[PDB]
Order: sequence, then structure tokens, then C-alpha cells
Amino acid sequence: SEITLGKYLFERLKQVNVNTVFGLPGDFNLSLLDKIYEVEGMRWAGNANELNAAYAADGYARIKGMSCIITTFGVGELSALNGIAGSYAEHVGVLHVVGVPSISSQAKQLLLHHTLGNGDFTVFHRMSANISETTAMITDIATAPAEIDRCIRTTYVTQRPVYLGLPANLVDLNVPAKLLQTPIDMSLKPNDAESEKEVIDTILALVKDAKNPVILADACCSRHDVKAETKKLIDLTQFPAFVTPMGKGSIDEQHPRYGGVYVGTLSKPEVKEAVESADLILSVGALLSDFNTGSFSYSYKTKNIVEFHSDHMKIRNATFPGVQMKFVLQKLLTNIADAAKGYKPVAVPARTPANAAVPASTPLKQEWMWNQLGNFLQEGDVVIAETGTSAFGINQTTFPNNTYGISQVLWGSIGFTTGATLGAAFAAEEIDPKKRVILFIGDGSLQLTVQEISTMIRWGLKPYLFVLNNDGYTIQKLIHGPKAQYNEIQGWDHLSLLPTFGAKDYETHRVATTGEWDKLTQDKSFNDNSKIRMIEVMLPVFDAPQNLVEQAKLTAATNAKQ
Amino acid sequence: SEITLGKYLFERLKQVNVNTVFGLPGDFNLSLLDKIYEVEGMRWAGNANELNAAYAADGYARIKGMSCIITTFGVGELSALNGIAGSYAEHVGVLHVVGVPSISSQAKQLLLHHTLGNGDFTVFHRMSANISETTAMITDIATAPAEIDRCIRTTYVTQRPVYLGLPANLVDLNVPAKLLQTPIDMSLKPNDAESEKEVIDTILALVKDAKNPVILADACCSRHDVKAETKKLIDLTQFPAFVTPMGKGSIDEQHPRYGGVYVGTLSKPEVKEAVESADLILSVGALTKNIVEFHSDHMKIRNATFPGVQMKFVLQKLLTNIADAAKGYKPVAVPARTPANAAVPASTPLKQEWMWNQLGNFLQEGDVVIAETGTSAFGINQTTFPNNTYGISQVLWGSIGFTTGATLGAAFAAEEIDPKKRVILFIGDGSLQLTVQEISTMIRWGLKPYLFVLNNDGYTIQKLIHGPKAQYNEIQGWDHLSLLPTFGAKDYETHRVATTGEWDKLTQDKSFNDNSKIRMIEVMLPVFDAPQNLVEQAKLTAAT
Ligand SMILES: Cc1ncc(C[n+]2csc(CCOP(=O)(O)OP(=O)(O)O)c2C)c(N)n1
Ligand SMILES: Cc1ncc(C[n+]2csc(CCOP(=O)(O)OP(=O)(O)O)c2C)c(N)n1
Ligand SMILES: [Mg+2]
Ligand SMILES: [Mg+2]
Repeated sequence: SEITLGKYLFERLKQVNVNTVFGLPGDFNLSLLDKIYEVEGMRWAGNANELNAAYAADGYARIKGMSCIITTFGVGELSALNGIAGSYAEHVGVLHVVGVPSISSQAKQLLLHHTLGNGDFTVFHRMSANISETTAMITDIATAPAEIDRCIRTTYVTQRPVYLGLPANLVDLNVPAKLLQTPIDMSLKPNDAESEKEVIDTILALVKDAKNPVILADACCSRHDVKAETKKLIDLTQFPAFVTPMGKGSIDEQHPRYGGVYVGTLSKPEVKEAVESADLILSVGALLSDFNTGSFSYSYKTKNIVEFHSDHMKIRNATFPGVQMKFVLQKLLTNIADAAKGYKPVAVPARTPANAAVPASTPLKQEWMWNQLGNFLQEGDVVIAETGTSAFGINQTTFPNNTYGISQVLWGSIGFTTGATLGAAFAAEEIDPKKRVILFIGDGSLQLTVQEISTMIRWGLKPYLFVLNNDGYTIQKLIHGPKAQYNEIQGWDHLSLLPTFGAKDYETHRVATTGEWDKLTQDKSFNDNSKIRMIEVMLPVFDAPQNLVEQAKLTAATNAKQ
Repeated sequence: SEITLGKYLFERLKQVNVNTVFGLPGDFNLSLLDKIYEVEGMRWAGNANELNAAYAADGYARIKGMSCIITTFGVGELSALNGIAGSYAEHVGVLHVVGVPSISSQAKQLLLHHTLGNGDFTVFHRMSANISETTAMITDIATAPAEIDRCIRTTYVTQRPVYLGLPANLVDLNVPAKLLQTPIDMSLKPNDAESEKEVIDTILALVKDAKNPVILADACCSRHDVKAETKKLIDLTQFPAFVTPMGKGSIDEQHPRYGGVYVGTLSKPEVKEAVESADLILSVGALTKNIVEFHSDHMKIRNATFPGVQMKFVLQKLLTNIADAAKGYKPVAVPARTPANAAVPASTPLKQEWMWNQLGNFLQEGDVVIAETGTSAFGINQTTFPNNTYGISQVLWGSIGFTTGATLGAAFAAEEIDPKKRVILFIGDGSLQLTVQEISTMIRWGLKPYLFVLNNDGYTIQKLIHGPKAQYNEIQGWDHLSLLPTFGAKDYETHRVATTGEWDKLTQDKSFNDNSKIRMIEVMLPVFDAPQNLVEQAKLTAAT
């Protein structure tokens, strides 16, 4: 009938489909961590640092729904903040639990370790409040379970980080276990009825009038999961459907009505024209960041833009604050086919043609590779692309249906992906051990977070780690300073990283030509996720996707502008 | 004549003896970084991540006097914060410059990369203000030079981090070059004369009356440049002189009146007794109730505080007179140095107690000795240093992984000061994992530290306290000696030592003692092995 507060936390996490917990142990969280071992089906990742753990919790949340990272007071929590901030910016539900000193220790304002030496125990909490949806610092066992519940609810429903400070003295206190028999209620507060009705009615009327509507899926389509509603929207309507870089994967790219990746002026010409000639745009989850949009270059010819958002709706210039798109989309699906009844299906832009056959010795180039990559991918894959040439190139790759893309286009923290790949791999394993996790990471980016490969090995996770060796920071060389020393890096022996971190079941490969690329990626053995692999991909220093070359110039200009 | 604001920054850093700049590039700081190459004597480290860069800036400042790290808006600065916080906590003067979006980008609230997507360009600055002595976010070219000068002065004189945000557009605007011909004032303002004189008088009188006085040197002894003064204090008075763990290195341990390391109940029995039995204590730079506290920004004598009265100047003037006041003192015996290790067979497996005692044999004057949080930080308290040894042990903040970066920053600083100075790191296997990539940057710059890695298969210091077999205290086992070539080292040595004979043979070797190349030494130790001082506090945490 009773359970410790620490175990209560993990039982609640299990109820919200969290089975792996990220972070590192320290002075104020050890008794809490003990409780993981008491909950069947819960495991502790054992991360190699707190920043990487936060990146990993983000990757896990994207795939599983939410995540939890646990750190220790001061030294642990502050190391995580860049990971937390990226989860805030990108709308990823990560619960950050911090083990803190006992309530009396704080009251005595002792000169404890891991403090600023001034007796202020609130400072780190105050720092994190800036990048959290909400926070809690537990002080009272009587309200503790409700507060844990509140934090978990908020993390899941808002898909933003939440900070939960747990004093070490409270984790071993028993609370009634019966509390766990009432689930945390994840349902959304229903919309204002009148506002929602007006929104739905006017969208149906615009649909009835439109001769060339299009659907554009963006980040919040995925992050505030309306992927199922959006797929139904595409099917019931037959409208051409496009995706943004940040939303890529949110809609199935083998659907007959999929039209390609829209990136404003940086789109493939046919895609730009197909989208911008629309007489109605159904925009699901827009997040109009510089890199997502070719520096704010959208040029819709219609004023008829319907923006669906998690917390509001916009129709043309009219804003409907608080009207949540989930309920709007669900209700629209009931009548939308009828509204679309006039519609004569418009051709979608054709897929990029396959690469022409070339001699096997042809040196690898980016444009060739991103086009060729679609041959290797399979349904169910998680495909992760690091900020750098990889993030820009992957926009050119055609995904199989049911591909989960991760590209951190807004926050853009290089090194994120090594951690995200660990998190995505734990989550993928839990869902279906057949699902592959495929990473494209730059040589520069890998250096910032390389040690998290260690944690992949420790758990026998089997991602494909494609490392793009172009001898330094190519994306930056295109922005400014093509030969500047700050854009160069120490040259690593990438293929020795796995054995250096103690891998015992692995493969390494190197590819530098089109023949080598095709032979490796077509090999049946290589296509089974039987073990962790690293593939070093040798590419020219200044070679980059064409869209990045232009993006770089636009970005340099924006920064130098007086 | 005119110079860019960016080049102005690096000219000033040069003038205040900051010659290596840490951090990583990003679009918002690239134009700034170009300016490094325009200033002879300035270099860019090219760090492998920002947290490590901040750790390195901390090591550099400890040895050189102050440091500078440059990061990019949002993603870079937030990565650095645990480093910055440790520097705030331990009073290390690190200037954190962040390249931020242009003034026009901020005004128009452009939804740019590295923002939270909400148009708020103030948030990261506000976060850093919590762990900074002062901040500046530059908005006006006209007052930008004065603000840079203010930030640099404050970093050095307060020995705390300072945050300077530089919009990308402003770094390329021109300022009057003549400004550089007037130095930044980097000196402490003189003390209030009457207050300072009261303090000096009172101290002498307490000295005269004390039967069992001691000197105790703590963190701010070395950080605020009073090592020289303290040394003279020991000589003139001949009082027993002790250091704290954070102060270790700030008193030369070969002095006849040096009595050891005061670590409370974890001190050598004689040491604990000798300090705790004092009737007067001359406490230098702290970080019976008859205590004189010397601090960088104030003095305290028993219950009386003297705000603003700075120790640097009190100590100088005291020395002019101090000899007379202590002649009634009859030199009491200081605790004896720990006996050398007895001879044992060369095959004797290594244990920490033996190792920290033996380590003194290897160390030489001028060495920088860095010890990581974990068994290493406890063990080094047991090692006797040669004269002129600089210790780094982050006892207050205690962030594992700190030392890999600190070692990089210390090695750059030590190179600039004297190429013959060696940098010696003792880091645990666990801690190395958090910051391992910074070895890459050591190799890039041909730096030659000695990297001793304590392989005891996991987090021993935690295992001793809680969960001796808990999975969270275990780590993935790395091949440590492969790290150097994995990071592209060409000129290096690797060694493994598991016995006393192997330890002696290596560390006594003439070629090994020459800092001619980067070296890694993997030290094989038992899982539950630790120094006696840590075993003791394990029993204190026990006995419940
Ligand atoms: C944490 C962090 N620090 C710095 C940056 C700035 N930055 C953007 S791209 C980049 C280099 C990426 O290099 P690489 O991974 O080699 O990709 P490439 O373009 O060469 O494929 C850097 C340092 C960043 N985005 N995040
Ligand atoms: C950034 C950070 N995370 C976690 C901790 C908690 N912590 C203190 S000691 C320690 C273990 C250190 O292990 P190791 O470096 O192997 O030293 P050993 O005691 O084994 O010699 C940990 C995880 C910390 N102090 N700082
Ligand atoms: Mg690269
Ligand atoms: Mg260890």
C-alpha cells in the first residue's frame, strides 16, 4: 500500500512509456537512482556526460513521446542546459529531474560543494526556469506526488522541458501506492466552443472555394503530434502535400500526392512553383526559422493561408488565440471530404530522377550521395542529420514511408546528434528491435559529443554512424573564412573510435567513391541492424548541397548588416 | 587612426597577457575571430567543445592570471555555463565573450537559429548574469571600448567571470586606435589609509600574545598574488605554516616551517592537532575564535570586519614590521613529513596510499599538478610538492571532467611562461569520459602534458560511499592508451603501470622526465582502493 517517493517517480515514468532514464549520478541523486532497479522494465543509460545525456533524452522523447534526464545539483544540471534549451526551442518534452541537497542543508545555507559559495540554493533553478515550460522545487512530502504528476503532465502535453528539483531527504519517504492507480490525465482542455466552430466553418468554406489547395507539414505537425490527422487530411482531400526541412518525415514521401520539400526560394523549382501557385495553403505546424525557410523567403501568391498550431489558429490575417489544432483537425476530418468534392487533382512535382550510372571510381560528392541515399533507406528507419552539410543535404533524400527524421533546424547545436542517436536507438529498440537508426554526422560535429558512442556500445545498440569527413567545418567555410584556422579541426582516426571505446561487436567501413558507396549500402548483410557500425565517408572540403551554398551567403549578409 | 572593435578586443587581451583564446566558432562570431590573426602573439585554441573550452579558460587563468573564451549565441554560451559557474565559485577570472546576432536582427526579432523561437535575444545573457561578476551587452560603438576595458579590468581584479556580448555587426565598426595607448588599469585601488593602519596595528598585538600561532594558506593565497608575501610571513615569524587542499602549492612545502595539509579530520594526526590547537591563526585567503582573516576585498580580525581593506597591501606593510612582534615566540615543532615508502619488491601491486607518497619523487620545481575530483583530489593532499609547484584541485565546485580542459589551458599558459614547466594531470577513468575530446586540442597545438589516468574500473569515490556494485557507478571500459593515436597524435608515448617497480622504472627514467612530448600513463588500481584520508571520511559518512 506504500511506495517511496523515488520509486513513485519511476512508476509514473513507466506509465508514460518512459523506460530508459538519462543522466549521471552524483552527490544528491544516488538514493533516487537506486529506485530505477526496483521498477521492472526501467533502465539507467549511464551517459558519458550530462550534455550528451540531455541530447539523448531529446532524441528519446522525439521517438517515444517524452523522456527524463536526472542530474545532480549545480555541476550536473548546468552541464545539461544547452540540451534542455534545444528541447525548449524545438518543442521536445524532456523532464529534467535534479537531485538537490536536503531542505535543512539549504536553510542552513551551508558552503556545500557544487554551490557558488554564497549560500544561494535557488540560483540554478532560476537559471533553468528560463528554458522550461514550468518548474517545481519539492519541499513537502504531502504535495510531492501531485507535483511530480503535474511536471510529467506538463512535459507530455506541452512538449517542452520541465524542471523538477528533488531533495535527497524526500526520495526515501513512503507515500500511498494507491495514488499510482489513478493515471495522469494527458487529455487537452477542450477549445472555446464558439471560436472552434468559427475556425472550422471558415476552413471548410475556403476548402469548398479552392481549385488548387496544398498541404504543407512543418515542425509542429510532428512535435505536437498531429501526424495521423495530417495523413488522414491528405487522404480525404487528395491535395498535394509538401514538407519543410524541420518537418521532414512527418508525412509519407511515397504517398502518390507527396510533392517534395518546400524551402522558399531554395526549393527545387517545380516544388517552389507548385506550392506558391496554390490558391489555399493548409499549413500544419509552421515554424518559420531562417534555415527552415531560406532566410524567410516564402513567396505564397495566395492570401488564403490557414495556419494550424498547437495553441492557436490563424486564417489569413485573423488570429484565434487558444484554439488548439488537435481538436480542429479531428473535427475537420468529419466533413472535409465533402468540402473538397469539387476538386480536380493537380499533378504533383515528380521525384528527383535517379543518379545516372557513372564509373565505379567516381569520387563521392554530396549531391550524388543525398540523391543515392534513398536506395538504402527502408520503412521504419529513424534518420538523423547533423547541422552542417548533413542537415542541408538530407532535404534532397527521398524517404520510404514511415521514416522518422530528426534534424535540429532551429536550435542547430552541433554535436546534438551523437546524443540524439543514442536516445533514438533506446526508444527504437523498445518499439521494435528491427527498426534501424541511421546517423549522418559531420567530422567537426562528432568531436563535441564523441564519447556518447561509448554508451551505445555499453547497451549493445546498433545504429549506423555515417561520419562525413570533409576535413573541417565545411558549412562555416561557406559562410565565412574558407581557409581560416578556426574552421579547421584536428584530424581523427574515426574508424578506431569504436574499439577505443571498447566495442567488441561492430563493423567499420570507408567509402570514397560511388562504387564503394553502392557496394556497401546494397550488401544484404550491411542492411541488417545486426551490430553497431561506423562508415567514414570521404568528401571534398568545399563540396556542399547547393541550397547550403546560398543559405550561407544569406546568413553571412544578415550578420554583417549595419 | 582607426581599428575595428574586434581587433581592439584582441589588442587589449594581448596587453593584459592573454595570448591564447578559447572557445568555438559560429556564424555570430566568425568576423570577430578573424581579428585574432591580425594581432601578433595571439592564437585561437580551436577547442573540441564549449564546456571543455570553459574548463580550459579556467586552467589558463589560474596559471596566467586571467583568460578569455569566445562562444556563439545560445548553443555555444549555454554549453559553457558549468565551466563559467565553477570559475565563479572558485574565483577564477574568465572573460566570456559571446558573438550575438546583429543589432538589426535583434530589432526585427528575426526567427534565427540558436534562439528559443520566441524573439527574445536577452535570455542567455540573463542566464549568465547569475554566474558573473558583471555583464556587458554591447549596443553602441561609441562606448564599446570603455565597456571592453571595464569587463577586462573587472575579470582580473575580482577574479570572477564576466560576460561580454558582442553583436556581429559591431565587431567590424571602427574605434580610435589611440585608445590603446592608455593601458587598462589592472591594479587594485589603494586601501583606505586609516582602516589599513588600524588592521596592521591590531595584528601585531595579537601576534605578541600568541603562544601557539599558525599560518593557514587557502585558495585566495595564490589567486590574489600573495604567495610572495605569505612566504616572507612564514620566514619572519617562523610560525608553523599549513595549506588547505585548495591552497596546496601556495606555500613551498620544502620550507622547514611547513607543517602539512589541513583537511579537518582527514589531516595527518599531527597536522589536525597542530592547527586545531592553535590559539591564534593567520588565515590567508580562506574560501579558537582568535583568527586574523586576510581576504582580497576585506579583512576580519576576530569579530571585527574591515570592509574594503584589501589583503595584498596589508600583508606588504605588515612584513616591513612583523619580525619584532613574534620574537617572544619559541618555535614550536611542526608535524614531520610522511616517511618515504619502505622498499618493497618490484612486483608489488600498486595501491593509492603508496602511489601518492611516491609521487613526490617524480615531481620537480616549476611543475603544475592537476588532480580531478574523485580519489585523485583526496590522494594529492598526501603528496609532498617540490618548491614552486602550482596545484589545481577544484575542491569547492567539484565538477568531474574539469581537469581535461584545465590541463589544456594550463599547458598553453605554462608554455607561454616557461617551456621547461611541466603539466601533470591525475584524472580518474570515470572523469576522463566526460571531457576526453580535449586531448585532441592538446595534440593540435603540440602541447606535452603528462596524463595519468587512474583505471580503477568505475566511480570509486562514489562506490566507497553508496552502491559499491550499483550499475550507475560502473562505466564502459575504454582502451585508454589508444586515445592519443585515435585523436591523430604522431609524436607521443603511452605506458601502463600496475606495480611499484613499473611505477618507479618509468617515473625515474631520464627521458620520461623531459617534457618533450605528450604522454599518457594508465595506472592500474583496485576497484575499492583509495587513500587513507578518503577511507576515513567513508567511515564518518558510515557509523550511522
Ligand atoms: C554547440 C555549437 N557550437 C558551435 C556551433 C557553430 N557551428 C555551426 S556548423 C559548425 C561546424 C560543423 O562542422 P561539420 O560537422 O564538420 O559539418 P560539415 O559542414 O563539415 O559537414 C559549427 C561549429 C554550433 N552550431 N553549435
Ligand atoms: C559534472 C559532474 N557530474 C557528476 C558528478 C558526481 N561525481 C563525483 S565523483 C564522481 C566519480 C568520479 O569517478 P573517477 O573519475 O573514476 O574517480 P575515482 O574515484 O574512481 O578515482 C562523480 C560521477 C560531478 N561531481 N560532476
Ligand atoms: Mg566537416
Ligand atoms: Mg575511477
